[PDB]
Amino acid sequence: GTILIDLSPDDKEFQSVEEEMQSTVREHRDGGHAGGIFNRYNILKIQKVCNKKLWERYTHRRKEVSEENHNHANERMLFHGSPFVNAIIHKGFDERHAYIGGMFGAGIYFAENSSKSNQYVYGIGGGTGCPVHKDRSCYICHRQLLFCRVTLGKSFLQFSAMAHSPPGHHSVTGRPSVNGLALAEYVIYRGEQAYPEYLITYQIMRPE
Ligand SMILES: COc1ccc(-c2nc3ccccc3c(=O)[nH]2)cc1
Ligand SMILES: [Zn+2]
Repeated sequence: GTILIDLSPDDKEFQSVEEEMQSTVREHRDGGHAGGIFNRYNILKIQKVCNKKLWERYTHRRKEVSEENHNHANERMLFHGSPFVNAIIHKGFDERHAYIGGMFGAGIYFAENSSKSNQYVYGIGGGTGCPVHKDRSCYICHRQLLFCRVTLGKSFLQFSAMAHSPPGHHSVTGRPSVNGLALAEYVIYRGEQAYPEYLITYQIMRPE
């Protein structure tokens, strides 16, 4: 039941999503190994993901979490990169979309930095790169990321360099404790706590 609606580049909604994508690029400690070498993107398309059943699943869980946390869902808009982007937009997030070996346990991981999520587009560690050229820094092939509505509720704070949430919590927050420029990363342990609201198609751009 998913339909994708193209946003016009003239639409304020396109423009605000693009700005969040571009403005949250950073350099990575791997020198570009996983995600490629770039400072910015060429945004090719932004689509709204519309699915009534998946939305209702999200808002149902959101209300449950809100009621467990003094009427505060603690909702964020966060990036998600995954080889399973097509399955997610049609079927919703679930246990098959978890990062089993993640540092905060087996859960579904999201990032404030779009460039962190870009590292996962072709798999963990960038896998073998793009299917066509086997290049993790491919400047030709089209990539996709999701910009997602995520319910954090009461989040367990981990200071740092599917499973269950820690008791009495609805998510985990990975706070960077070494790299002063890194933004936070987040993990949820229930697929119903995220909705894949925007599908963004893009290329990474070669620095000049
Ligand atoms: C095996 O399938 C996987 C594995 C890892 C990820 C993933 N991990 C992240 C970790 C930190 C921040 C963002 C992300 C992120 O956006 N995606 C997605 C699918
Ligand atoms: Zn390629």
